[PDB]
Amino acid sequence: NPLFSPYKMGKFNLSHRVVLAPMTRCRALNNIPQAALGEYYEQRATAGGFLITEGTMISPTSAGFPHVPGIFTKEQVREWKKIVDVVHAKGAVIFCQLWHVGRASHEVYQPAGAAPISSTEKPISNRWRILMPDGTHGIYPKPRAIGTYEISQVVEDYRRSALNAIEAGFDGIEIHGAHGYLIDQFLKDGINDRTDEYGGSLANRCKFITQVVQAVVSAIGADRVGVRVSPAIDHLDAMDSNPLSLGLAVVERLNKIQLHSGSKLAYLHVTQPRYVGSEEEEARLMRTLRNAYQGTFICSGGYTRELGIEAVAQGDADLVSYGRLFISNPDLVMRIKLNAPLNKYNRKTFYTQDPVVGYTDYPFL
Ligand SMILES: NC(=O)C1=CN([C@@H]2O[C@H](COP(=O)(O)OP(=O)(O)OC[C@H]3O[C@@H](n4cnc5c(N)ncnc54)[C@H](OP(=O)(O)O)[C@@H]3O)[C@@H](O)[C@H]2O)CCC1
Ligand SMILES: NC(=O)C1=CN([C@@H]2O[C@H](COP(=O)(O)OP(=O)(O)OC[C@H]3O[C@@H](n4cnc5c(N)ncnc54)[C@H](OP(=O)(O)O)[C@@H]3O)[C@@H](O)[C@H]2O)CCC1
Ligand SMILES: Cc1cc2nc3c(=O)[nH]c(=O)nc-3n(C[C@H](O)[C@H](O)[C@H](O)COP(=O)(O)O)c2cc1C
Repeated sequence: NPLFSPYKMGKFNLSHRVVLAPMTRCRALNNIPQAALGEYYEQRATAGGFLITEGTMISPTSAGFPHVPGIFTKEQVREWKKIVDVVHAKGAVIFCQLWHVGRASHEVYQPAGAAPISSTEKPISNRWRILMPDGTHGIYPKPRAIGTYEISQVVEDYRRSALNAIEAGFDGIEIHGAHGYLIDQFLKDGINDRTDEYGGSLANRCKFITQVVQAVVSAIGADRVGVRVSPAIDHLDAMDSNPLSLGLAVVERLNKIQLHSGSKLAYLHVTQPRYVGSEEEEARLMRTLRNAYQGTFICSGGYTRELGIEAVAQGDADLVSYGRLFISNPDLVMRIKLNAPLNKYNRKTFYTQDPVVGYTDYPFL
């Protein structure tokens, strides 16, 4: 089973290639990491396995889900340290995903009920609704378009949060540049209607992600920085007219950062769409991004045991991250190794607040 051949991801000797994908679960009440998160990540940690946390706030304006953890305060750092410690005690590597939602927010999630920020004033359409704190679904509002100075202050929020993650003991951070969130609102030409230096051409649309990655690289070192993108995922009305071209343009900037800095990033992590031909066209897009990128490639999106084995065997990825199956299978790594049955997951408790129910009570083998 090639998922169980070891992989050297920079300094890290991973014993297998099954990665915990970042998953928002909304148990970090009032944005403070809770003891429940420690139990949840501990359950999933394995010796030599790699875990990526749920998206974590970089500032007070960065959230668009309830009870998502932050890492922008020293209080949040103290609580994250306890979780990192239990994960490291099991021999796992753990990165903190840094997440800003941009326009995918609501007055209820913003300080003083202010408008969310974006590259544009265009809102997400009414075909998508936002989960509210009371469990109902609400309307995405019109965001405020930010200027070049405010962009630099958002970049500084990423930098400070990356420093805080390292203070908490994380092995590194992942930049969430996917799924229609802030960075993707600058990348995708279906959203970014700017006429300044952050809009228009591929180079201008890639400016923001380049600036974010450069700032965190210069703060903590390229080896402790991964980057996640999703050029062909259309979530939250975030489409590009040419996803393969956009993806390659991002890869070009990442390769250039590495050459200029003198060091490789930890990895490029790409989520692909899954449609139920499209599967071959999408596989060729993924393989082309992998081939173009100078370093470690993590694939994600709809992977199963069989598809993960194929991705590694065929050279299409170095590591394979799993989301939904890892929600319901704390021992997913072992189940994949043994080709054991998998527990069904309960979508109704993906984003609820109970510290146990639908969170840590899915059974082991
Ligand atoms: N912070 C973030 O970055 C967030 C990322 N998210 C991403 O947003 C997108 C939309 O998420 P979703 O929960 O609204 O939809 P999705 O998980 O893709 O499934 C939509 C329907 O298609 C079903 N589906 C069963 N397999 C498949 C399959 N391979 N492919 C796409 N659909 C499938 C799927 O069945 P499940 O209940 O999950 O079994 C579901 O009923 C996804 O790409 C998701 O990964 C969630 C929100 C937080
Ligand atoms: N061990 C598992 O089953 C796992 C499922 N997983 C996912 O967990 C989620 C929860 O499962 P669910 O029962 O709540 O939803 P679903 O799998 O879509 O099936 C709903 C009902 O339709 C039934 N069903 C099933 N396949 C059919 C069919 N081809 N035609 C018609 N009816 C069908 C199915 O019967 P089974 O329990 O599978 O025997 C079930 O009663 C699903 O998204 C599932 O994809 C994770 C992987 C392992
Ligand atoms: C409940 C849930 C929450 C998620 N939260 C995040 C998130 O915080 N950050 C992110 O980059 N992706 C997030 N994702 C996307 C997953 O990381 C991953 O790409 C997707 O689940 C992989 O597909 P799979 O579920 O078929 O393995 C989330 C997915 C789900 C289902």
